[PDB]
Amino acid sequence: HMSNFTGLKVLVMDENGVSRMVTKGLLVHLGCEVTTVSSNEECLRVVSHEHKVVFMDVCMPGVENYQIALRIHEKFTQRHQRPLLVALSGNTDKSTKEKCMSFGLDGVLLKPVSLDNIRDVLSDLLEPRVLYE
Amino acid sequence: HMSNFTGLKVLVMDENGVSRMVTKGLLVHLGCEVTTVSSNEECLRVVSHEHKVVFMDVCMPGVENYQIALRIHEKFTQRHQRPLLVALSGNTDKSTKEKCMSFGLDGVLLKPVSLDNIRDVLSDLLEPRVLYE
Repeated sequence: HMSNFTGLKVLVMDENGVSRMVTKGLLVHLGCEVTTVSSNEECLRVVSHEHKVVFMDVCMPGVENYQIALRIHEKFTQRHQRPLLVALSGNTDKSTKEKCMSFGLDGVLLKPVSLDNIRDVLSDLLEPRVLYE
Repeated sequence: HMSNFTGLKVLVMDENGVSRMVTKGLLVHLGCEVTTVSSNEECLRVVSHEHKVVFMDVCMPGVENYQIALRIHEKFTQRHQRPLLVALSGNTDKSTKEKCMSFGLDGVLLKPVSLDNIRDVLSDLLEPRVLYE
């Protein structure tokens, strides 16, 4: 497991201030350097290689909120690695999972979020994995 | 599942001709465009963004054969994505797994190899994955 991400450069994209604020607060308690944005256009100019992870809100109906992740893949396709994309939603049913895959999200968090679901995901995403067989 | 990788740009690095030859043959039957090399120095100059996957042999004792994967991570750290690294070994016990992780290998194949273990790995590596929670 992995309990703290002290120094983790992460970005939060959420149109809602409270949600954005809460999310930043949790990440800060875990030791993250959190940059926040509240619009897609803003997310695209701010997101840099500095950011190891981008948590984005996807609670709008359909895939309106997933487009930004595609736009984000386009951008880093400059020298540095594209950041890991994590979606923030009210569900994780097939609906959501399907969308994240086709749209490039690497992980998904169920809302409201807690240190608990945040650690697990950041741990999985950040920790070494090898597909044996 | 995923049965054919027609058009898959892959590279094979193996000092042994037969092993290198066999591996290329299997990948060609699956539809891959296989480039092969037989030395580390050679692997480093040939490996390009063209290559979506690099299968490398790691049967030397210790981690002598894993170094090339580190050297490969260094290189793409230019614009294009680093290729997925797959190790070819005679075992998959903890010994191997530990090494692949610390050295950046994304997957590992047990030798001798077969279309079977090749498909599974390429499928997992290549197919969309999302860490929900």
